[PDB]
Amino acid sequence: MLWHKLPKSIYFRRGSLPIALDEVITDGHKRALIVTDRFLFNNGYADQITSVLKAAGVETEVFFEVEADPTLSIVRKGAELANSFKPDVIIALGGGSPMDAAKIMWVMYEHPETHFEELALRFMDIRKRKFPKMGVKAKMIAVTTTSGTGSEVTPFAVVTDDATGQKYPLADYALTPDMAIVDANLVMDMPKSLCAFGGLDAVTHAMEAYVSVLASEFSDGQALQALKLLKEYLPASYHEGSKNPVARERVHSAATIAGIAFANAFLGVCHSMAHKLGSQFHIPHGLANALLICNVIRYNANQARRRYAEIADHLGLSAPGDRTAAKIEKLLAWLETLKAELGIPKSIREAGVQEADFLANVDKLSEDAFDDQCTGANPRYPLISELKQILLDTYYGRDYVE
Amino acid sequence: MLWHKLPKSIYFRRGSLPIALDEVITDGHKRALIVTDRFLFNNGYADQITSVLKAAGVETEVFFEVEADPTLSIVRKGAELANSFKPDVIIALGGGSPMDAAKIMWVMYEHPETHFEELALRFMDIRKRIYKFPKMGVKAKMIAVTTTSGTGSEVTPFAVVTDDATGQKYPLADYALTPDMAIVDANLVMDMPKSLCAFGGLDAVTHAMEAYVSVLASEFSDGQALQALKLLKEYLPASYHEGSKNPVARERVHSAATIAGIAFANAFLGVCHSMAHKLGSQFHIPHGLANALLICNVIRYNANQARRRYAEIADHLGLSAPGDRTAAKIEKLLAWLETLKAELGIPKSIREAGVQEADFLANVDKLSEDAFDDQCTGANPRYPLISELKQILLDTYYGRDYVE
Ligand SMILES: [Fe+3]
Ligand SMILES: [Fe+3]
Repeated sequence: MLWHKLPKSIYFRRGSLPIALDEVITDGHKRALIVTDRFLFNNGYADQITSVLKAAGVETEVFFEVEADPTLSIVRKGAELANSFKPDVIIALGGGSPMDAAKIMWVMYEHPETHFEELALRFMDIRKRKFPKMGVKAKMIAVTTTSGTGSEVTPFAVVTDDATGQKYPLADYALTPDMAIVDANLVMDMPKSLCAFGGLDAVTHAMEAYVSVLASEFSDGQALQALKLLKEYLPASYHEGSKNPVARERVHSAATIAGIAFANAFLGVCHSMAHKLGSQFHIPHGLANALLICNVIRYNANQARRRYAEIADHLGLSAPGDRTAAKIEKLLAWLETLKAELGIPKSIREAGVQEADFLANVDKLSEDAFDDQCTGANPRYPLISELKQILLDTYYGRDYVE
Repeated sequence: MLWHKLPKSIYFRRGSLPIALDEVITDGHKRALIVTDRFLFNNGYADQITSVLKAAGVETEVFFEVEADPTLSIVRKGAELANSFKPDVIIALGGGSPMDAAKIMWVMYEHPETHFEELALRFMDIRKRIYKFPKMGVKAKMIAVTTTSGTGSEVTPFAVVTDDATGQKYPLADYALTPDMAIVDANLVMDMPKSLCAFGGLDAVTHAMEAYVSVLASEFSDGQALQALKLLKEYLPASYHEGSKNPVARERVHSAATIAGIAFANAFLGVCHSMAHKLGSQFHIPHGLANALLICNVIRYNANQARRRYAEIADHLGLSAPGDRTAAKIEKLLAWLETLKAELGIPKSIREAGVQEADFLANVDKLSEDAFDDQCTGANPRYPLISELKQILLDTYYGRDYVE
């Protein structure tokens, strides 16, 4: 049996934020905790939420100390703030890090009796087994400011234990936000690199969700629609920025639609390896995926290859009388051209990772990627040896070949 | 602002019903009211639910008196049973009639003080309102288990009920009526006769077709409308011809009808449903057959921006050729639909559907006016004249293609 599980409400288009918040007000919420990071707090993004809520007599508090990774110490501090402030709605504001952090703060607030590493142990991934009851003390709203991680519609969160550096993925549909707000007025200032990295992150989400062993007829159409929107609007969004708000808005929705797909179909080894590259070498998550995705397609295309050919057909990249190999070659050629015009380097070496450093860690990276939660959904069951070959090829800029 | 609003949980594929019901049990529900019709009760469909729930110590009650249309007297009786039995979950089982009836029983149970009167008038459609729908989901959550493929009502905010005493129909629309969970288990549709398979499938085709060209279509509904159409193109003929011998085709079409529901729950429909409603109530034509008879002429009408969208559907379904322009792509979309109708045994005209000429001519003016006022008209990409709806109805009665 399969499922399609999403927030009850996803509000989108420019200007949806104040209208969605009016529903929060009319639903009777009186105490709102905003969870965000320092850049977004400092640059007025939290004010866009708190001004509307305060005008209606809602009490507000802002926790702005989440950084680039959700850490256990920061999550505990935010949960302690919730315990004292007692919100009846938590509003995550930002990219993947604040939204993921807010999900775990929410659990700890709803269930102060539970120890995190308890939860970390039992709810590592989606399977049948129960998650503690959520949404009694507070509802969860996610407001995304990049285009994007899709975390505003997913059951996933990761937090790093400061003391050990160990990452703990959590996954349960009780962590899916109650409402997602996708308002492109919040992304018109994104710099080019963040536009590129978030957009290729979204491409990767939809690509991995489409060929995942858990792909379904309920996820497939959203995955393909996300890819079509990104093909058609991501270059203009990157090049033109705020001068083309429609392109910015289309990509903002596309990243959420990719989230809808992978929230239910999950991902694959491109994310498994991207996680390890990013954390070891401090490469942005979207850049790591951009560097790996074409070799992962080459790897999975040896059924995934039929599915990749369908994506090429959907994106208008195929010609009359192409058979599968030629269609996949055209899908890869489109991705390499997209990466190039978005300023993505051609190798991890050209991303700034330098040779002795990479060879010292490549075996640990391969082993850890194998153990990553996203590996189980990949259409090809990997050998550690093979993940190492992909990583090396991607380091030196070679196409993966068997 | 646009939206994408659905049940929190949709469970699907063969065998999904017992797994979905285990979440109902582990969520702590102890009293379940099943709402269905007599055919489904008598043929063991309700047993598939109650056996699982009772084995877990959930108390169950089954209301099986829903008729072919939700009627106000039956809805009131089901609400009174709810008032006495006090369920903490209502489980609708069936096609559109039980699922729509259950939504209204739910309202009356949550809010017995409210006058149905009132609700029917204030909440006829989705719009911006100072006054909000009464709070739902306090006494009970709502689960919808669909047994046709299908109306999509398991994911929509819509319900209609007929006043027996007057014959007046009351459409209701609010996202507080959207079920909390939809269950789409094709083990419940393997015995559907050919005609129910055909009518339900072309209803689903029509939902997805109208949702795609609606003025409220969005990037969040568009991909689901296209996926529904693709699944229906690829599996509805085999589902119809082969039935239970091809469970994958029955299962694909069952998901496709729900996926079409996702699209039109959010993007709404158009004048094909407007006119089909009026054919159905006046001449007692099944809903999916009425839509099947009209959709091709509604496309011809809307294609006079709708024509570009229809061409995109033809491209998506693999129906266009190299160097086709818009007009040719739409012609190929229409040719595919006509061939699908023919092989599903759909008649070529309303006349061959059993309505005779004198009765049709006597009511066609009222039908055209009533269809215009139908709430599905507002989403149609072409704002109609009553004059034009009348022409479509006459052309469809006599089996002519609509031409401008
Ligand atoms: Fe990602
Ligand atoms: Fe319908």
